[PDB]
Amino acid sequence: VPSWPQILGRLTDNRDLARGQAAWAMDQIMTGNARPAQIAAFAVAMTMKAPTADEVGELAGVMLSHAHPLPADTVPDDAVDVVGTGGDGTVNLSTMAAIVVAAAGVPVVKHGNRAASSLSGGADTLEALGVRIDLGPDLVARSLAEVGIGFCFAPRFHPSYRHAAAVLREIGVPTVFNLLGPLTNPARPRAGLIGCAFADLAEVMAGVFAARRSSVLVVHGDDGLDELTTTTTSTIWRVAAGSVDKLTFDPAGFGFARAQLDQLAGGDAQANAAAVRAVLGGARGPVRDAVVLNAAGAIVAHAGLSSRAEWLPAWEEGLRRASAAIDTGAAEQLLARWVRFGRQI
Amino acid sequence: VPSWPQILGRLTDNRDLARGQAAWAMDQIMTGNARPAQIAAFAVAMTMKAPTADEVGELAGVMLSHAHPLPADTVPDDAVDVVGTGGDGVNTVNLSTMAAIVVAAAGVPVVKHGNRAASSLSGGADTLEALGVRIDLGPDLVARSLAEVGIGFCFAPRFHPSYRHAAAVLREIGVPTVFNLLGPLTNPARPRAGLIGCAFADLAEVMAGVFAARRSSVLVVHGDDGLDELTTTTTSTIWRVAAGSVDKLTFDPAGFGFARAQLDQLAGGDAQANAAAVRAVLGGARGPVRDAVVLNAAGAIVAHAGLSSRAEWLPAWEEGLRRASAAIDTGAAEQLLARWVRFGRQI
Ligand SMILES: O=P(O)(O)OC[C@H]1O[C@H](OP(=O)(O)OP(=O)(O)O)[C@H](O)[C@@H]1O
Ligand SMILES: [Mg+2]
Ligand SMILES: [Mg+2]
Ligand SMILES: [Mg+2]
Ligand SMILES: [Mg+2]
Repeated sequence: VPSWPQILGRLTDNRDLARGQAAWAMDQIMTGNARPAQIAAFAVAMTMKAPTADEVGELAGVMLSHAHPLPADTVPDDAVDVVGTGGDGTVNLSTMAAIVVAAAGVPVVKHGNRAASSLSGGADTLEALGVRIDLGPDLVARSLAEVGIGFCFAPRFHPSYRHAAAVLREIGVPTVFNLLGPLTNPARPRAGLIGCAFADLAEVMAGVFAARRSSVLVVHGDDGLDELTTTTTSTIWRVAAGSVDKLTFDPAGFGFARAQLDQLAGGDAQANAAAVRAVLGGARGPVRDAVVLNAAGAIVAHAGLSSRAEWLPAWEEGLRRASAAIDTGAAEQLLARWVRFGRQI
Repeated sequence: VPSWPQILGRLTDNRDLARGQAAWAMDQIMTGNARPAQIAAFAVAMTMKAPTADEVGELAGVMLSHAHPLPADTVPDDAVDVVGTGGDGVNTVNLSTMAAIVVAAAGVPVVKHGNRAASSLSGGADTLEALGVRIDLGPDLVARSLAEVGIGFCFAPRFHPSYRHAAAVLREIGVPTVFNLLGPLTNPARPRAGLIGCAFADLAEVMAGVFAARRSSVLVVHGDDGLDELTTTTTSTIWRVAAGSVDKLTFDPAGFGFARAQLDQLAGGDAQANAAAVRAVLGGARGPVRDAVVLNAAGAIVAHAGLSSRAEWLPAWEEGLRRASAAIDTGAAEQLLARWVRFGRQI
């Protein structure tokens, strides 16, 4: 009933897939039953034909059903993710924002890869900071228990994605597959701060999150950043109670001086490492501001699990707690505790 | 300057390529420097972004410039081709191939380009091969076939060996792309006229565009029933290409007295079955198959007339129908096929 020619032909006719087809196509790829030419066609055609939440949801689902889980009852019910799609065109604001959030006591489980794969970045910079990025399910859990944060290395948790990843490296261009990182976190946290460079596709990511009933803020800086920016306003899709809701967000309302795009910027892994140490050590400046802002974001999303949570006080509490996790040195200390953890195994 | 991410990114942005990019891409493909994923992505991306005449011409041109030519001065200025894209999803009898033989028998030089089937049960080359005709001849001997029989057959895999890299890849995706247009645009003998079949109603105008740029006299045809031939079951759309301009027409056989046929009457089988249908028609069997053969054959004869400006549409069709029918009725077509087989076995 399903088949590659059927599905590819339907995509090249500019038609949404029937429900199930996207899933079948991803399952073919996962099971190794997909020629690298079919993977490539699907990936491009799914992109040029504007992909829908259901379709993206089916891809992420199938991927997740082949992924290694974390052991039962080790992921707190209120964990969050802090991550972006990448393809921005930075300093690793997410990485820092994630450390600050965990430091404030919100459990964080992150998903990522090394740069230029379809499943997000940040592992390089984490590796340059001394953190062990590729641990199995059991140790990611133990890290989340002992440290307050764990990192799920995509190759480790999605070994069947191998093929799709190789193919996508060669076409060397953004596709619908670049949305899968935030959506295929093996630990399935119910909250998060999710950045997206591709503005059209943010609302699609948001809808996938709505269907999971997650409490998530998908964020797009109106300067094109895959984070909440301080260059200008941002667009936020507030995902709550299964509903999506598009908003405009201006950090001026909380006293954030406008910064230039090129101050939140210019980062290879060894440099990004140094920016983290600078900033976690108290270096004031536009990078700190944007880390503080995005961390508050994740903490607001965490508050949104409560369902009695109000938007503006949630942001103040968020800004307050992230500021304090930095200024107390709890964040710097958490990073250190994270590195030590990785050495004591 | 140019790269796969540059070119693939532009296409995915739903943007027309810059001049030279399509050519660079096709040239990477032809020389073996393109990865399978790059090829598939390009072909699919180029299809979903409506491709332009310039783009398809650059693909076709790179291909031609890598193909094996026929020798100097062996192709008449007025040679015609009779060939389609294939991929109509109907396994009809081989209309183009039967048309080609009739046309050569009317005294119009035919240099046909061809291939085995990709989806149907028997392609032109398959059916020709089943008849005793040699499909695998090289350039020199294709030239000699044309001189001695009046017809030559250029087997695409033989003249376009560097297409091998794109062939396997495109087969694997199993869906038609812009690449499915190249066969009829890459006849290595570069004849200036033809009747060119297109299975895809939405890409047929682009093919006409490519032919218009070369200043060929060509009718690009699509049956409104989906045939990559002139049909007899209904009307056909014709992009007439002449003096560098394209001109869209609708064509109705009823006007030249043709009864409406049913698609299943034009249906065919494997290479042996399709070879028996050619023998039946060239033998004088009246009926719908013959009807469609005569019709297309006139079609090509009209494209041939169109090499000369001041040829008029109606009298050229009428003259075309007389000559196609006569070619069959006098035994001339049936004899040329025999001479053609004889020629193969005598080298
Ligand atoms: O496999 P398909 O996609 O169905 O295509 C069937 C055939 O039609 C095309 O050529 P040609 O113009 O010689 O067609 P003919 O069979 O009508 O002679 C193509 O080269 C195939 O041989
Ligand atoms: Mg990020
Ligand atoms: Mg970023
Ligand atoms: Mg044909
Ligand atoms: Mg046909």
